[PDB]
Amino acid sequence: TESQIPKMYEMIRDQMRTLASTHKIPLNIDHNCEVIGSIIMAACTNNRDLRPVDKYWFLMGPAGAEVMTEVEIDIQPQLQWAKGAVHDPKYKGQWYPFLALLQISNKTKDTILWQKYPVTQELEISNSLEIYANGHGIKDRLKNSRPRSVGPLVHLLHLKRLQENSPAVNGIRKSIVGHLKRQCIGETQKAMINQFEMGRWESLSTFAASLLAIKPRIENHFVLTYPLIANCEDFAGATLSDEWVFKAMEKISNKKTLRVCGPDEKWISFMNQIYIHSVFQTTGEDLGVLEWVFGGRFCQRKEFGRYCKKSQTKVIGLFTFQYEYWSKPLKSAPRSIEISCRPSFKGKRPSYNNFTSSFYDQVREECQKYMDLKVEGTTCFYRKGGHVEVEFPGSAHCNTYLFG
Amino acid sequence: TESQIPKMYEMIRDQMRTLASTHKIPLNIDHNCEVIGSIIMAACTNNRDLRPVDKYWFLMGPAGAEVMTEVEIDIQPQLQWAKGAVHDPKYKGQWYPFLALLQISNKTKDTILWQKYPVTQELEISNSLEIYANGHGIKDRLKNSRPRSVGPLVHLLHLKRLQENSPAVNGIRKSIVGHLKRQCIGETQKAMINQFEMGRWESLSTFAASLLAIKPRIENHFVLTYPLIANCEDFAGATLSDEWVFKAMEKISNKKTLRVCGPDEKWISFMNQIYIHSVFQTTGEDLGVLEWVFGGRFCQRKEFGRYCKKSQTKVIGLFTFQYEYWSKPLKSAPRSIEISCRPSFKGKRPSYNNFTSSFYDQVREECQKYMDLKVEGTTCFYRKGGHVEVEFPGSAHCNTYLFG
Repeated sequence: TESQIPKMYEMIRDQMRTLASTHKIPLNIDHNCEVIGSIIMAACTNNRDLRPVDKYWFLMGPAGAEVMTEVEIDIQPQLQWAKGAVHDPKYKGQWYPFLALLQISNKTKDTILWQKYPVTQELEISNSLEIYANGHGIKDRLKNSRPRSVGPLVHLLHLKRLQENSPAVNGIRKSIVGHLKRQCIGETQKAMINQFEMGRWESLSTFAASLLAIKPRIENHFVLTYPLIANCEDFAGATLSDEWVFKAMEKISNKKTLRVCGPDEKWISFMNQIYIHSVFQTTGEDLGVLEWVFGGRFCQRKEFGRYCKKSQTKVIGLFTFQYEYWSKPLKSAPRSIEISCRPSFKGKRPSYNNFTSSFYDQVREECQKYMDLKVEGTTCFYRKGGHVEVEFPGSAHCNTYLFG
Repeated sequence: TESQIPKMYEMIRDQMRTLASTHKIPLNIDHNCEVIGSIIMAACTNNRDLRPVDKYWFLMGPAGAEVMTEVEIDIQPQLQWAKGAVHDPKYKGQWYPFLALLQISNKTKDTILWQKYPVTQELEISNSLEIYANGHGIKDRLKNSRPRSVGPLVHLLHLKRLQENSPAVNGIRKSIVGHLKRQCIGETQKAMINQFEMGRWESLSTFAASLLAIKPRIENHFVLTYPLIANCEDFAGATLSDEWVFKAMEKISNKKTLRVCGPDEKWISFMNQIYIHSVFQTTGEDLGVLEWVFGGRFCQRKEFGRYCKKSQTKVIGLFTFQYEYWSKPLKSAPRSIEISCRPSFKGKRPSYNNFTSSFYDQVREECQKYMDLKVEGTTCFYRKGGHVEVEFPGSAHCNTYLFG
């Protein structure tokens, strides 16, 4: 799984710089990186969406003189390389699994900048559940290649979408139902997803309350973004289940060679937190968790007004990052629910005492059981510099999400 | 924006009196001024419509002996005068925005006397919402010059006209739709005007239904009428965002030189209120505020029969006006729109709980939002004699309208 990760990162950056440096697009602007990277992922999976030559919004200017303009770029050199990697045996079939993570993480910032809830509104549920709707708008081939990363609500939406709109549909339906079942580990949630496959959505609002109560398994992987990939010069130990990604971001952060673009200079801290939000998929993480782990307070979306248009994003400051702790990516669900004798032998023994003396209800019983659960994660958190097991004692910015 | 206002009123008035005084057309009758001004507006915007010499209805007679007749006039001295102001740099390109305001305000009297609902009927919606359809019949160049002043329905009708009428189609449509979005600040309405761009007029009645609850932003300005422009001898402090217009009108009213026309002498009060309705564009504004602001009851259209023909309209009395309050013209939208724990830590925390225990729905949801809030406005009213903020206490003639 992680064997092919080191080789993918190096050429992604190589193509990241090749497209940018061809038309004098500096890579120290996030918007230059995000837009070019958006062009980059366009060539990766949906090769026909992007034009071979097209004008995109870029920050053109030498030594901080970048101004908003549309610059035509030639993507054909990048198009040929990406298509040959689709079925290249050198990746052992991990190309589509690797590309699905990239599409979700990079489009996450766009969802962060423009707060929208497409899946939850389309699933007539609470809007606070779009965290469980991760992986929306991704390619269905990616959604089949890495379905575990794609949130159940997106699959539930695709389950709803599939019913709304062919033997190959089964491999789309049974898998999407399977990803819903694999992601949602709740005993009541698994069966109550199956009735969604039947076509009834009266418990869909129950799924709205269940998701808040029982947390489905959401597999995660630490993947960098285009501004960081173009600024990362080391990929020797590029894996997906250690502190290398955390160390890499600190190395990039210590370099301070990357700038961010926003409506105004107040967003420098907000979008510095966005990098931590996007890379580790911690957009919905508790703001104090990202505070203790990353040594800095995390702002809320409510602290800022409407995000400026992509046609007017202006450089506001240098990207900064710091971390004091970390953890392995969340493989299973963070919340898990995993005094007498029966002498089966006829011989006489002393006896000892260890004690002195509906469907929605079962969902609520499981829902209330997960209210009782207070510890999350799989094994533990790890301190910076290694995999030393560290368990959190308590914080101050608790109880608050980025969108909460 | 308001820098050139003092000079525009003087030069408009100078040729306003020049055209009337050339052929001995008295300026103390409303009908003479309005018809002369109807000739004045013709030379300013649509030069190719009015004849260089033509006969129009005026009141000919000395010292109250005026009688309806058609008087030929020579508009050519005003025709060449007006065309030179079209692209004169002295106005800084504000000639187009200024002429739109004059065209809308002075056509109000014709709409008040002749109650018509052209936009709503062509939009197949409730006829009681043509007041929302402000700025109908105005020049398209003016409509592209001050689209904010032109009501959304008129733009929506022009949007409907544009679909029921080419790169110029998109340019007009984007101006129409873009200023449709600016006028309607509603989050649901903004997306619900979007399908009107393509031509999905099924929610057009729902748009009328929405217009009942959500009240869009309409930019207004205080512009005098031709009977007042020709009778106003002071334009030194002529601006658009203070009490000067209210004070300038009162001096004209105190002069008691201008006379008004009507089918019979009962209309003296009705036509006096028309000046208030025409200048401040308060045709569909509540009588209670009008009674509170201006210290007098406002007669409705139902209290009088159909307006007699302009050929048989007779002078019915002297123009009068009085006011006690005012307000800065509506710039932003008149309507105003501006609980649980989500653990992610591994730490032991004091638990806090803040709770003890379809598209049309969203459209009705935002509709209900304006229903719930009991304030329609942001800052204040103002009293006569200055800009002292005087909050509106209430009135007995509330919920009663000129066409309501």
